[PDB]
Amino acid sequence: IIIATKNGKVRGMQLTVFGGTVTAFLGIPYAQPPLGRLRFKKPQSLTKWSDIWNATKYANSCCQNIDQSFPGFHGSEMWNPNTDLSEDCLYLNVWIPAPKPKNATVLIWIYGGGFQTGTSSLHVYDGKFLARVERVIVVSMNYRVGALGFLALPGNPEAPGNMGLFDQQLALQWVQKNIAAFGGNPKSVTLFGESAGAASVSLHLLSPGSHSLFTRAILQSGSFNAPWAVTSLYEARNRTLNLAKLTGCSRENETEIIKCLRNKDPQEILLNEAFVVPYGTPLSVNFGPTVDGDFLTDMPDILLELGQFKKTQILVGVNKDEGTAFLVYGAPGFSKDNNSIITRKEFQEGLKIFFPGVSEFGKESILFHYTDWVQRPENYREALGDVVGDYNFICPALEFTKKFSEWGNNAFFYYFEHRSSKLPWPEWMGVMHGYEIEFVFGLPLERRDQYTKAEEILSRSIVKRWANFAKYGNPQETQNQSTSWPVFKSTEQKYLTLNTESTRIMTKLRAQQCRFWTSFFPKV
Ligand SMILES: *[C@@H]1O[C@H](CO[C@H]2O[C@@H](C)[C@@H](O)[C@@H](O)[C@@H]2O)[C@@H](O[C@@H]2O[C@H](CO)[C@@H](O)[C@H](O)[C@H]2NC(C)=O)[C@H](O)[C@H]1NC(C)=O
Ligand SMILES: *[C@@H]1O[C@H](CO[C@H]2O[C@@H](C)[C@@H](O)[C@@H](O)[C@@H]2O)[C@@H](O[C@@H]2O[C@H](CO)[C@@H](O)[C@H](O)[C@H]2NC(C)=O)[C@H](O)[C@H]1NC(C)=O
Ligand SMILES: Nc1c2c(nc3ccccc13)CCCC2
Ligand SMILES: *[C@@H]1O[C@H](CO)[C@@H](O)[C@H](O)[C@H]1NC(C)=O
Ligand SMILES: *[C@@H]1O[C@H](CO)[C@@H](O)[C@H](O)[C@H]1NC(C)=O
Ligand SMILES: *[C@@H]1O[C@H](CO)[C@@H](O)[C@H](O)[C@H]1NC(C)=O
Ligand SMILES: *[C@@H]1O[C@H](CO)[C@@H](O)[C@H](O)[C@H]1NC(C)=O
Ligand SMILES: O=CN1CCC[C@H]1C(=O)O
Ligand SMILES: [Cl-]
Ligand SMILES: [Cl-]
Repeated sequence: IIIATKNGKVRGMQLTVFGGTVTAFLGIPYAQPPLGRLRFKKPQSLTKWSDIWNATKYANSCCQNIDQSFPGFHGSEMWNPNTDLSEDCLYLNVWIPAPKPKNATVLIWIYGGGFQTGTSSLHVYDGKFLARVERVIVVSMNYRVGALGFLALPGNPEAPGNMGLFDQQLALQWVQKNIAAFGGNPKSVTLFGESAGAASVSLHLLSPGSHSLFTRAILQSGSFNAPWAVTSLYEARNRTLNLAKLTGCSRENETEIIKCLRNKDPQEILLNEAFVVPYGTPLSVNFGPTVDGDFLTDMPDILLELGQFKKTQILVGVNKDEGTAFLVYGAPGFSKDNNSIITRKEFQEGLKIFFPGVSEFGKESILFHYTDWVQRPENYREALGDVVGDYNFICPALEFTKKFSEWGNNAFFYYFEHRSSKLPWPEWMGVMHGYEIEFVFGLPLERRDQYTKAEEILSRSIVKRWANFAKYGNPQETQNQSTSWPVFKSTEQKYLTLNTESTRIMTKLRAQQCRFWTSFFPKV
């Protein structure tokens, strides 16, 4: 199977899926490899080739540091890159139903990883099931991460910032220009992503350059208003200069700094990324999105508040235990290998780990709000997880959804509370950050892979709801006497719970906690 694109022919491969066939094109280039003089610059447009490009295997993942905290452990290692690392990493993947569809809706995945890690080739992002079951087309792309993708010297096109976001945008443009050739509808494209990928999705809603490039958006566990998601101009400058110093590239002509950094091997840059800040936390994002005056024209909180974004439908949600994953990467008393019953004192030391630059009054106020118990030994353990999850993910997602819906668009919010039966992390960590993803991509539909019957059922319905949102803008499951998903409005704030047992309509998720984080805490 061979498809003619604008820049040349590509050959794909046939896959067998559920007694049917899916056609996969893995590793199509969408930009000039950003090497040599091109490192740190916006992605440059592609050449044009005369032969047939073999797209029959995942391409290189972008350069990045790897998680080495738990060698041999599937829980952490499943997120590590499964393909060679290289600066030559600007490639995308396409899954298509067989027989070739005529005008199929397109789903474009953007992975998360704190803007420092990630790759589109992970097992949990395999689009072949969505293509097989719902007959949509699935696209995913690799984008630059870390300093290589987000190094900023505002105004300087040698390193203007936001390069990884421009990588994403160029791929959306590739779909606009080429997807009809694959049987897709360029007028029916839904972006979806998780964590930093969801933050990216929300930023595409704000970038005027992305507005004509997609129809609707889905945000899983992330939004730009999260405290880790956008780096200030002040922080970005101090970090760029710190990087230059650590690598011996401190100069006076800022452009000369960039030249010096271009002569360093990727490993020396990667090695020094962790130290551009005096203290980090498990949620540190040293090189992330900035206000560059190009992709992002002003502080995004201002744009959101004043209604300056694409007017369309959104689907947003979070998991029950967003915060727990991070506790075992530094908080004292914690371990994936015991029940982590911590003391008041340990909770206090824990806040210092996650809020290192915050005043003593600020840390006390967190403790006051989360430690009025009604006693129970796991009180402090659970409080710290909730602190981390509410501050970093849930409260920002809820505030994003309210502000967005106030300008008249339909929004739908979910609360995912099912813990995978195959979860390799201990049960005290609950419904973890990142563990709805395999349900969305329909992994439990494969009966050969250890999931329960109830989980097959949950994933099937989730897959249908996501597909109906992309196609029709309304995430219902209309056939099997399902609970109707009500629109989220700023007054009533209805949301839908996703679980194996009882799907329910609820109101005002974490009302009391979020009043603390959203209204008060930004003042300390
Ligand atoms: C902006 O940058 C300076 C640079 O600090 C150094 O820190 C190293 C970890 C590394 O990045 C190196 O390249 C860089 O020169 C920060 O100054 C530091 O601030 C801390 C806390 O105030 C002091 O304890 C240190 O003495 C000082 N570092 C040294 C050794 O000079 C500064 O904090 C930072 N500003 C911020 C955080 O916005
Ligand atoms: C749960 O485990 C943590 C982590 O302890 C680590 O180190 C060894 C004790 C090893 O056997 C293994 O259990 C684990 O990887 C214990 O918390 C504390 O961890 C800090 C880390 O800085 C150490 O300073 C403490 O010494 C350690 N406590 C102890 C008992 O020494 C924690 O106590 C344990 N909690 C339980 C048993 O519920
Ligand atoms: N590295 C991780 C990522 C995610 N969840 C994780 C959970 C536990 C440990 C590492 C993780 C979800 C977003 C992508 C990366
Ligand atoms: C592409 O793959 C096919 C596999 O049959 C092969 O015939 C062709 O030569 C390949 N082109 C390359 C590797 O350049
Ligand atoms: C698909 O739908 C669009 C409207 O979005 C229509 O204009 C277009 O012609 C269709 N393409 C095909 C080939 O069906
Ligand atoms: C810095 O050096 C570059 C490259 O030689 C040059 O183009 C530019 O004019 C210089 N800028 C300043 C501020 O001196
Ligand atoms: C609807 O229910 C049937 C069984 O009655 C099941 O086979 C099918 O997968 C369900 N459809 C969805 C979208 O959940
Ligand atoms: O994985 C690492 N991090 C750090 C900040 C956000 C988070 C993520 O899952 O995208
Ligand atoms: Cl709960
Ligand atoms: Cl139901």
